[PDB]
Amino acid sequence: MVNVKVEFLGGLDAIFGKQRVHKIKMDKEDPVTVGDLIDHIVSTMINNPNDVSIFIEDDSIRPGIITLINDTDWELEGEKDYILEDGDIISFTSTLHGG
Repeated sequence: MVNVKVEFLGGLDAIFGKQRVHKIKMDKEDPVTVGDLIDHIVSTMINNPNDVSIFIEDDSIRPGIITLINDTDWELEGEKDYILEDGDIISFTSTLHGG
């Protein structure tokens, strides 16, 4: 199990109950990837199905949303392939033109 913190910023928290910060328990045994986390967020934390398209496009985070792992850009860490450790913080920030 890995315990991580997710942050939804830039207005994104509107589809996650208007709550910016979330403490997520991943029951999956190591290795647990950011891909697994995203899968979990989509199937368990988006309470209106029609909102999934805001977060996801193509089994992947929708361009315009900036993803950081512990305050570093996820493209520098393997994106979905990054392996989660206890205490990690994953932040997703909606932007206008950051595609």
